[PDB]
Amino acid sequence: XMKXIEDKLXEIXSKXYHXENXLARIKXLLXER
Amino acid sequence: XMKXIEDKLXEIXSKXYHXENXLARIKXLLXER
Amino acid sequence: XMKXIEDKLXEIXSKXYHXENXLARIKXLLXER
Amino acid sequence: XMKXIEDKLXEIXSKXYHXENXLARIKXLLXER
Repeated sequence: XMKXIEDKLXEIXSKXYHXENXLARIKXLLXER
Repeated sequence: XMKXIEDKLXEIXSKXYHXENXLARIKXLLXER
Repeated sequence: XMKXIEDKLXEIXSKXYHXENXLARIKXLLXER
Repeated sequence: XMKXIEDKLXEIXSKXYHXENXLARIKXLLXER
């Protein structure tokens, strides 16, 4: 239930790291700080 | 309701695959492991 | 409250379109189907 | 609890800015409006 939802919201806030590592991919393609 | 929210959180954790396939796009542009 | 959360989960499932339009950016950089 | 979830959904709708700034990276690689 409640603590299912909050601990999926755990996973998403891992996928929004995997967002950071998107950018750090893009900043590879750019060599940008 | 509760089980609406948990099964949107189903969809998001599909969109955060569609994140994986972003990266696997970027790693196309880079030919990187 | 409940119907705050479900209608943020509205917004996210708009941001995960704005994911589609990431890819359709990347597929610009690639000219890929 | 409820107001934990709504204020993670705060963070996500920050990560879906950090989506905008993905695109504004991609539009760097493209020089596109």
